[PDB]
Amino acid sequence: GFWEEFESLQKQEVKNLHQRLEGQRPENKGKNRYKNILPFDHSRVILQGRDSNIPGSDYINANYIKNQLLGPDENAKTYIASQGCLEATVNDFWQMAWQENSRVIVMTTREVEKGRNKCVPYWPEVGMQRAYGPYSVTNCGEHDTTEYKLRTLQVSPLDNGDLIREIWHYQYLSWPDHGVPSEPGGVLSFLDQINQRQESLPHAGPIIVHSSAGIGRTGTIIVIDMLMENISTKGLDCDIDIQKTIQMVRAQRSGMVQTEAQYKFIYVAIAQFIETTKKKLE
Repeated sequence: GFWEEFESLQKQEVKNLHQRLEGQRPENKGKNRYKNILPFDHSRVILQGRDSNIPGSDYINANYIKNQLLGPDENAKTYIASQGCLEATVNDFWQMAWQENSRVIVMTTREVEKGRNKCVPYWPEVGMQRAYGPYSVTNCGEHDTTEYKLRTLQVSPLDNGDLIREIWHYQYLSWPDHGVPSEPGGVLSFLDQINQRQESLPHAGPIIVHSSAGIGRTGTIIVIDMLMENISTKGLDCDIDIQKTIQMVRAQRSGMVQTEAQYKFIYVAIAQFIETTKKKLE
């Protein structure tokens, strides 16, 4: 039944046409990994502090994503869905993180996979400090396992060292591009850490989630996280509509959730989360 449902979603996405003119500007061509994967103008992240007389200076391939299915009365985490950095966009990424007050970054790709570049590194090595445009980033600690890396970063503007912000960077290592993890437990545990971290930081800005293209692993993991939050806050019997949730996130960034197997993985992950949650009750 999953194939039929994903086909329907893909058919709808064909008609999901909205202006993407900023991403199409020639001066922004080196800021995109794929000419056809671009942020909608209406929901794109606009970089602040730039000179409006430098064409394209405000551009990054990323969109705000919120759970638009929730009512006014409902608390929920919000996100940015972003492309993975190219060398030319590392500084842009840090301007985005700074201006949005993001305290948690979720990277769902390795830097290079099977010889294909996916995302250049945009952090210093452990115990080191790097400048990225007007910002200093220091890697103050790193916990690596075979499944994920957690880096604790300290970020400050070069012109105000007294303003230091701790940012937690979570990198999942076992989710290949265009594919799915072998089992859902790793992603669920990873998200549990991420959710707890964000919940511990009142006033944190949106969680930045990225992959390589910023749509497949990014879209899938955002949808999983949104549905986990529904289950955690609303309860085990909350209405879960994965197709509707995907359509809603695709209204905000094109092509979110790239493959039928990723679509299925959302169901499998959420089913496991429900079972774990039910067993924790009794």
